[PDB]
Amino acid sequence: NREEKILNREIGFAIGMPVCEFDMVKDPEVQDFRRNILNVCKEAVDLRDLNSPHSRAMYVYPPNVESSPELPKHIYNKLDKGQIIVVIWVIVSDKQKYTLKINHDCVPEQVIAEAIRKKTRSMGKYILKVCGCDEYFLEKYPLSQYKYIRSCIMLGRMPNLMLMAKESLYSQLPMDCFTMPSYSRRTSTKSLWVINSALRIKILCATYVNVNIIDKIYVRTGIYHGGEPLCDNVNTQRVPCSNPRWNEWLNYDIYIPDLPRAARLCLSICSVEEHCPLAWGNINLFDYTDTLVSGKMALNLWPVPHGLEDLLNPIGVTGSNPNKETPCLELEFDWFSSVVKFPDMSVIEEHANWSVSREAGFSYSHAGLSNRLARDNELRENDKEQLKAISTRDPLSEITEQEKDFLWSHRHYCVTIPEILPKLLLSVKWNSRDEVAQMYCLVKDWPPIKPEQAMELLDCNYPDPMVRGFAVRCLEKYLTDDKLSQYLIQLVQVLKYEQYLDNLLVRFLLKKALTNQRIGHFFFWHLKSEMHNKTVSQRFGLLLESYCRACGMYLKHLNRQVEAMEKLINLTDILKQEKKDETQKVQMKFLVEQMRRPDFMDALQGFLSPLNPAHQLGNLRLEECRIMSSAKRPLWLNWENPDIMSELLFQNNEIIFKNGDDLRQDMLTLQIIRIMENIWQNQGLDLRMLPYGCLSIGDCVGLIEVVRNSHTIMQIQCKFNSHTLHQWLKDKNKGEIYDAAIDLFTRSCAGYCVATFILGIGDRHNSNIMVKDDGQLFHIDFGHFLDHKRERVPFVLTQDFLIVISKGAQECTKTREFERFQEMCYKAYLAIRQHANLFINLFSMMLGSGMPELQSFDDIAYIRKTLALDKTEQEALEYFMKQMNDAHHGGW
Ligand SMILES: Cc1nc(-c2cn3c(n2)-c2ccc(-c4cnn(C(C)(C)C(N)=O)c4)cc2OCC3)n(C(C)C)n1
Repeated sequence: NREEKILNREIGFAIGMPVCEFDMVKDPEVQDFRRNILNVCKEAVDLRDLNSPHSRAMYVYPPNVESSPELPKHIYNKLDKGQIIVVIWVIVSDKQKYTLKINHDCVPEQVIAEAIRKKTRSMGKYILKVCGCDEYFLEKYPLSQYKYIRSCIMLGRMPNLMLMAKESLYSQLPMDCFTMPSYSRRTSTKSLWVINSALRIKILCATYVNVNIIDKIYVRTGIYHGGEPLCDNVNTQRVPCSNPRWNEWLNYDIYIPDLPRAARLCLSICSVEEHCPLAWGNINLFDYTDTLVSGKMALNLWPVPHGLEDLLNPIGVTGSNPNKETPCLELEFDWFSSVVKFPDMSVIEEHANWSVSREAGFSYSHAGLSNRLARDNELRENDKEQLKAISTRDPLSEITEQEKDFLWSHRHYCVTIPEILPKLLLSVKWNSRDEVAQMYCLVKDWPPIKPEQAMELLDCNYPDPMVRGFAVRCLEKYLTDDKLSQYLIQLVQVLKYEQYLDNLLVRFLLKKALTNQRIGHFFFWHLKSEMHNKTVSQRFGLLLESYCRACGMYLKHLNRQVEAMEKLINLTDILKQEKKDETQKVQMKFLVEQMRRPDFMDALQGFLSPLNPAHQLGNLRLEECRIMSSAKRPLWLNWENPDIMSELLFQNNEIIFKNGDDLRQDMLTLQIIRIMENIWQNQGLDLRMLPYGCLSIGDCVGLIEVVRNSHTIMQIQCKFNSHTLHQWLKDKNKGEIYDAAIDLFTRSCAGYCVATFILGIGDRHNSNIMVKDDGQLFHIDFGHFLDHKRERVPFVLTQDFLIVISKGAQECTKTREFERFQEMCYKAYLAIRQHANLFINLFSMMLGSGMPELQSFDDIAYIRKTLALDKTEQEALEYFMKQMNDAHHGGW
């Protein structure tokens, strides 16, 4: 009706394209997704009104909590006999302060009781809010499990909480009525396993093949399961590019009933002997309804990515190019007088049971015919140790063919060491329906593994839907909202590897986004930021449509953020194309004049920070905004924090808006830094890092959190001697606090030395290392990582840094300060090595992004080198010291 049309305009504005463009899409998969996904929308809305208004408040303001209440011993020992000092504020008439000393693990209702006790000594109706931002303690966790409280304990800051009446929070949460949209109102058939025929596909002709007359041309093809070929590639005959017509049947060395569910056809047009791909494309051999492709098809192809010289691109995206003014290959598939469907699960289970029972009857001599057969008995405990050994290798370690036969033959024992599942899966003969059906039944009852281990099974090495479904069930059962937020970037990226629009992973992620608004906010922005990338914009736009339809009132707040970012994009675009040669003064006059237009001024003020939607951005402070000197001329922007107690957190929100460089690699490096820092703290290795906020919001457009009161090394030594840095630090921390500043500088140095060495970050210089007044050192600008150059040391500690560490001693390399510094590095390095699978998998999950430094598994191999995974641990230490000793010309 009329209200649906208004909502469609809002959704269209949020996602950057009109909803009517989805309505015109003819593809049945697209219209079925739009309709069928709505039961996730409904399920989520019903969880939110399950216990109103509390359930609604928990959705908008979910508890920001660590994944477990247990405190590292070094954190706990910062308390006074396990007790914490907190300040509770009450708004009365005027702000009244009440200081409490309570056990670190009282729940909020207890803290509120003690605050009222103290207040009445001055002679379930309240909640606690963090002073200065929109963060609440709505749930009965231990106080120290809230990240704000945990952070205060570690940083030695005083927690400041505000008492607030429940009803004054509930009052401001609009009830949203979710309405089902108008589109919600909507020869035989033979099993694949009965088709007794080999696979054959006809290449007819190519259109839109416009080239520089490049001469002889051919179509290369292959059948793939993930990246694994299921048979040899098959080429057409060569023809000249002026007449690209083949009409050639290609015969594949594979039996049709042996085609696995995720089988794909990968092809390309190649030039010729120097061969070179000109355009590529992949298609699912089964569609989303389990039907084998049939009839004729036109496939619009994709351009070759600069860097790839392979002739096929099977880890490239699957499906037709939306740009129809592109090389278009016409295909024809085999005809069978019948629709052919992948067999249902009951048929697969029957076949697996038949196979298992047959193999259990195999004689000794029969089992000897194949190393993939082993008799139940034979299993010795040395084979058991070898299985356990294999299960501890990292995801990029080669599994030899003999190892694969060995794993497959002992698949049933593997159930007792369930983390071996990823290696067992890469040992399956995916072109054998006998083996695959058995693997299906093993997966359906496989024991659960850790979410960090399950995430590997969603990357591009694991296309099978039963495998990915098991991975999703593991996340559903074990992944906390805290870790889902931590790994959300990767989980969004692996949506791109799903064969179909509707799948278990997207239903899981959408439901979490629609029941936790902190997850939903970044879900929205990660998807929105890629709506320019045409390999994913249909999938992501449809997903965003379904998010926007059910997220409730937050859609209106997102639209405030989208409009503000759009205005900043438009202004910076003008500056870089129409005024780029004018002086700063002139550009600044132009900028202030444009931001003072009333439509602009209103769009740029009074909205939530996309970096952290708990932070309200109030009125701009134009006198504090400025065009920075760095490359691409980013904007330094300053907003008032309108929170009634802003002075207790920060009174101004400073954000850098950068239009022109890709920020996705910085995003990923800052995420990894945070994970490393988390690993170190849990082990009681207190190395303070600074993973400041960074969010890509578009095509080379994004936001960066400003660390207030920090300076580059260069700013410092321009006010110079190699003692200037230490001298600056000592003057900032005179008295009894000098030692704490040296210690914080030493630990922060050790963390960044180790982190940047492991990741192969871009070379450090005195303009991309910064220091806070209190001694905390950190790095900025991570536009390069991994093997972008034989392993570099990006952070070489020059004399200035050693002088600080050694408290001003001339011979700083030969002090016990330096020795304890080295020990921190060694402990930090070995700690990350123990978690190498995590970091390898997090990188592998990002392979399908457009990030140029992260294109193949061999880019990730760099991490295998810096962590020395093929060495022993003591050999790994020795390797790290030599890299350090080489880079510094002595010391280590
Ligand atoms: C890819 C990338 N990343 C960054 C980046 C990332 N950060 C900062 N810049 C950043 C920059 C300045 C400041 C700052 C704070 N106070 N001051 C004042 C006191 C003005 C100073 N020293 O004169 C500067 C703080 C910062 O926070 C760290 C996060 N840049 C930039 C090159 C655009 N480019």
